[PDB]
Amino acid sequence: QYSPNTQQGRTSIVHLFEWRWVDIALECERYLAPKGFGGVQVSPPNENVAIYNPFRPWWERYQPVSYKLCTRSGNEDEFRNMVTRCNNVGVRIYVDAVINHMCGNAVSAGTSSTCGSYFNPGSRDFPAVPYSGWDFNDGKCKTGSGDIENYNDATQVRDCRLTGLLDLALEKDYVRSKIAEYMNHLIDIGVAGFRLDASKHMWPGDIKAILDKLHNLNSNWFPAGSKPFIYQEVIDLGGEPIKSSDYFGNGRVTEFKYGAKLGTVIRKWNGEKMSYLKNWGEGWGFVPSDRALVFVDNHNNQRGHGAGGASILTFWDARLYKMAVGFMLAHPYGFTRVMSSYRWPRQFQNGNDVNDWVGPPNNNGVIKEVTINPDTTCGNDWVCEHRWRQIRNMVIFRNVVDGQPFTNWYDNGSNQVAFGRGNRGFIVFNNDDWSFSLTLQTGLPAGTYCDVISGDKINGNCTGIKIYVSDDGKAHFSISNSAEDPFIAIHAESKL
Ligand SMILES: OC[C@H]1O[C@H](O[C@H]2[C@H](O)[C@@H](O)[C@@H](O)O[C@@H]2CO)[C@H](O)[C@@H](O)[C@@H]1O
Ligand SMILES: [Ca+2]
Ligand SMILES: [Cl-]
Repeated sequence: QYSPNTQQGRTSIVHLFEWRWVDIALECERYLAPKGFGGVQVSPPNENVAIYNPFRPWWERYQPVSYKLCTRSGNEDEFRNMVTRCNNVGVRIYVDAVINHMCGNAVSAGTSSTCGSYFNPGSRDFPAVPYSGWDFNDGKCKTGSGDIENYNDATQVRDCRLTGLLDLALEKDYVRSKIAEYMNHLIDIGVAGFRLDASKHMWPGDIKAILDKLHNLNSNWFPAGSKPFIYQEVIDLGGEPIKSSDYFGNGRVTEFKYGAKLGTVIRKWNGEKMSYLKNWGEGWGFVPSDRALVFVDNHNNQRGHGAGGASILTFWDARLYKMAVGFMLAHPYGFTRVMSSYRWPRQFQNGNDVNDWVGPPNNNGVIKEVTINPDTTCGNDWVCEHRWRQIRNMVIFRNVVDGQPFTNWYDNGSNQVAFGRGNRGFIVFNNDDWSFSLTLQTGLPAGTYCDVISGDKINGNCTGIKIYVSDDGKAHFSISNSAEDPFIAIHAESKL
């Protein structure tokens, strides 16, 4: 459950948030495969509640109605088509599994679901599965509201309703079997792993029980005996009775302190500075690297919905964002997930975004197609950070120096730091309010390298900056604090 199941040489996965199956399938063939991306985390593929007030929010996909592969992203046949096409070109698919609960207990009964299945929250009736009042924790929860009220009580956090969401009785074998039946359907189709949503709200033991009933990955694409990659969404910042380590036996966990801390460091908040990143990783109290799934931002914190807070860096802060993602992809700590978002009308009212619910670009509910501009960018309001040259080239950088030790560290005691990865890559950052101009030891073989942040290497030429490494491995670097991108990265595959 700890290995991504990616093809050799691919070290990152990208979250194509709310994308349609047909668009992901094309992206796999025309872009992800040739650019070295390892896999794609997709939005929940199972039927959810269609919420019209507000109008089709992104979070409606976290309110299951059944396990039918029928959503705004497409139907079962399109889902199968995408997984097959992606696998065939070497890019894995990771499914967002919402198995801790069903929909809001106050949602009206009827057929307001992405696939028209009938449901009745009030009587706990989900005939499309089927589930009944017997399959929920209504009797198990002890709070007077039926919802979670105190997060210092590990018991209610697991047996009570998370913000009113009908909480499934995951201890019952019937329930575990229904969920496993859904998950095995996905595995046989070709998926390589799963993101387990709201894992902190499920007992680690119930999760194991469910994982016990799972098949091995599809033998047409994976080696015999391969287990699905598992990463659980556990929001664990400081002192809480529940800890991330409680889930190490099921697979990896999301390390939410990663982005929260990196964000305040890059922003230079509360006295933090880049020179402190010298012992980044476990040194900062993070979970062991072999159990970590890291990221700068996620879909549920880039819009204030969760762990991270105000330090969280997103595409809205493009300059600092690229630099944070650049640092993450260059540093050996954890397995990295890249975010891919859509733009929405941010509308702050007293420091809070009142439009944080807004769903993907659409036309009366129908998700808009991801268009590709002649300059390789995306249209129709899709940000496509994974297509930004600076992010894209850092994704390749991580593949190139994979397995190389963190070495040749340098810092000016403030926010000008550099470090290498064995003799395969080197990166330099300038986050101070003055220019950087110094000759550094790179640990790389002499030669001319193309800077992959400002440009690309093409048939024997660079389209951006060029770095000259001498016989002694030294190279001069000049970065203005006013530079578009105050960082430079070079690697073995960018050598001319
Ligand atoms: O009880 C239903 C619940 O739905 C929405 O909650 C969202 C939550 O805001 C998102 O962060 C994500 O976790 O999915 C949840 C389920 O859709 C509403 O925002 C919330 O007020 C409401 O009670
Ligand atoms: Ca629960
Ligand atoms: Cl996550």
